[PDB]
Formats: sequence, C-alpha cells, structure tokens
Amino acid sequence: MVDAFLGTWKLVDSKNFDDYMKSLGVGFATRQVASMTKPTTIIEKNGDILTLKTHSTFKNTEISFKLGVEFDETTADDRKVKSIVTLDGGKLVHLQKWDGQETTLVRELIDGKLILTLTHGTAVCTRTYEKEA
Ligand SMILES: O=S(=O)(O)c1cccc2cccc(Nc3ccccc3)c12
Repeated sequence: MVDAFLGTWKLVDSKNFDDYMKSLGVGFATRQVASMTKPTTIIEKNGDILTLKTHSTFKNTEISFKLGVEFDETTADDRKVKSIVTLDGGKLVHLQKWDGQETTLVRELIDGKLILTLTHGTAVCTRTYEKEA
C-alpha cells in the first residue's frame, strides 16, 4: 500500500546532497543553487498510476508511473534513464539505470516524516521532508 506516502512534502533537512549531485556529474553552479533551494515533493495516486512532482524556484520535474513497470524518465539533471518504482519493506524504491550506471532513490516513512535516501557510486544523501496540511 502506497497510501501513507501520498501528499505534499516539504524539505526540512539535507545531508550530502552535494556529494550525490557531484557523483552524478552535476556542475558546480547547479549544485550551488540546488543546495539552497527548498523543494516540494507531491505524490498523488489515480488507480494504479502514481504521479510524483518536484517543485521549486530552480528545477521542476514530474513523473507518472505504475509500481513495478519500467518507464522512461528524464531527470532534473538531464539524464535519460530507465526507471522502475517498487514497494520493498514498506519503502518506495526507485531505481534508475543509464549507460550501465545505477542510482536509487529510496523513500521511507519514519515517525510521519519522509526520509529520501539517494545513492550513486559511494555517495549517500539523506533528505528529510515533513507533510504539508
Ligand atoms: O529532484 S531531485 O530528486 O532532487 C534531483 C535528483 C537527482 C539529481 C538532481 C540534480 C540536480 C537537482 C535535482 N533536483 C532539485 C530539484 C529542486 C531543487 C533542488 C534540486 C536533482
């Protein structure tokens, strides 16, 4: 069940996002702006289709997908990837593949907060969000 992930989420803490972006080859100026931007994640459901929006003053993205079914995605940093999102241990696990590389975006609810763990190479970033009323 994906339902406790649904809603509007505001970033309240970030650890090692620069390391994660740098590992992906993101340029210094984008990392600089990204490091001070407050993003919002919106997750909504219509039947088996999830839509995940990222809104900010800098980058904005939107994806729609069915759990367990691969989809094409063009990321905020312009990578063209093959993606799949699955529930695993109650976590929303998003795997992206491109050029033989992989990165995971794992979302877990802890005490009503959404904890996003981003891993690429050796870099591990933890971004925490709080629900908007
Ligand atoms: O969407 S994210 O998943 O964070 C994202 C994931 C992976 C790489 C990213 C690189 C630059 C900016 C992002 N987003 C961003 C969006 C709004 C504000 C600041 C950064 C990246």
